[PDB]
Amino acid sequence: GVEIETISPGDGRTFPKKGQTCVVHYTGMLQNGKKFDSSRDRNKPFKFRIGKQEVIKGFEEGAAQMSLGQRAKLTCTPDVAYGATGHPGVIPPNATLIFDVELLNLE
Repeated sequence: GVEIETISPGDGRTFPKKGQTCVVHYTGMLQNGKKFDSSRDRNKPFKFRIGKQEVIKGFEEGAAQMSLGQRAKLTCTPDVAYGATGHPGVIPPNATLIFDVELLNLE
């Protein structure tokens, strides 16, 4: 369950493939909650690769459904990242996560 709301500018064709180290300007948000993690804060925009399950499933599936320049908006379901477990101190159990995802990638 990945719902994509793309802010219009981009190219619409440069999709992430397998093993491509790609760069995302993410900005996390909790439903009826504040921020918890942001690549804008560290200004190190999280050079991660596709296909190793490094990122969560709500963020991995939102990456391949975007293209270069595009600015989508994730609505991550709880049961893909932390719905039953929950992270201690950051993400509670059964949380619907929100991400300001822009795909300005490499490779």
